[PDB]
Amino acid sequence: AMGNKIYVGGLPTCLNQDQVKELLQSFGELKGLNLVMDTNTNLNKGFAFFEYCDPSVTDHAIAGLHGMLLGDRRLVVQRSI
Repeated sequence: AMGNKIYVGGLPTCLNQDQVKELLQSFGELKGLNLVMDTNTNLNKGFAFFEYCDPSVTDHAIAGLHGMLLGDRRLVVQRSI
């Protein structure tokens, strides 16, 4: 039982996953980030899926990360579907 994948539905198309990953890593060590991108435009779909190195960070991360990002743009963070 090692599956604590997180969903962020607040990806700005103005930035790349490298930017968001760094924001996600603010809560803990990132183990993997899947930015769902539109291969036609090379832009983000507006959401991504990630997971920390530690499974316990997940619950702690969502708690603060849900609604955290500079400006009007924000991250909708929750357990991934």
